[PDB]
Amino acid sequence: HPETLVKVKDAEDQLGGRVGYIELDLASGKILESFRPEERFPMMSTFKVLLCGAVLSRVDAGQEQLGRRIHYSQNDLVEYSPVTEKHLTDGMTVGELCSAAITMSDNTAANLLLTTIGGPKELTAFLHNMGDHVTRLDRWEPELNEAIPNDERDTTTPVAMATTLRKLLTGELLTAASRQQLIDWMEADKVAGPLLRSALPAGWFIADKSGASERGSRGIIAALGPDGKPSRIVVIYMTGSQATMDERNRQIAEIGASLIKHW
Ligand SMILES: *[B]([O])([O])[C]([C]C1=[C]C(C([O])=O)=[C][C]=[C]1)[N]C(=O)[C]([N])C1=[C][C]=[C][C]=[C]1
Ligand SMILES: [Ca+2]
Repeated sequence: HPETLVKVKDAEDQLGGRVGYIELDLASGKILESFRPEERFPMMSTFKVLLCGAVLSRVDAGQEQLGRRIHYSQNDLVEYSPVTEKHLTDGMTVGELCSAAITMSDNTAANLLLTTIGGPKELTAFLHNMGDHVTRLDRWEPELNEAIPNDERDTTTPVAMATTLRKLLTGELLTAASRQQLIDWMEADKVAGPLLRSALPAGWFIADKSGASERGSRGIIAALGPDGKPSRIVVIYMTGSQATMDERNRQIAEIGASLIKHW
């Protein structure tokens, strides 16, 4: 419950590796505070929000339909696919795949969606085309979690991710309906309980997306605020440590407690 930047630096002291952090005012885009804002970190599963941003952009362009049903085989399944592995017969709609990728971190869902847009290179092009010249996706799930330092593959920076997330959620890039659908999926996140959500007071809004590598790395991106409306964006990444998952979770939770206390 220290001052937030103090807590972030403390988390890095305890974990080893690097911790990156930024808080943006949602309305203005103003940077409120940051630590290692321009350094690269692996996105891990946080990329799944950007992926669904690209899918929605295609919907807005009349090139995709959220209701379109996709079928796949057992051979398409990769690890960490809790939703898709249950629909080998009936398949899933594009919208259902985005819900699964975002709310359950479903990897096969993400890969199927990557296929719809033309792969990691096209996600990167989508990002470049909306003004993010930093964030890059190079690999599919699960290889994108490899997190080699000093590998620039599959990385973002706290400020690039925060800025891009803000544009996807509030900008004129997506239609109002699509911006709302994206934040709705994030609001319905099911797997980030131990992170920022654990520090969230009653009545607050949060829409988020977490990510993990087996070893060394963790992250979360979020739009949150009091009184049922988001008012800030928070991005936290960690990488390059030997910290346990429990330790990584705890530090993010404590960073969350600090940023709430000192809101
Ligand atoms: B993702 O981080 O690219 C993916 C799926 C995953 C997400 C989350 C989360 O908090 O959203 C937690 C765990 C896994 N990561 C992986 O596929 C990675 N190989 C992995 C798998 C299991 C546990 C840790 C990392
Ligand atoms: Ca340090």
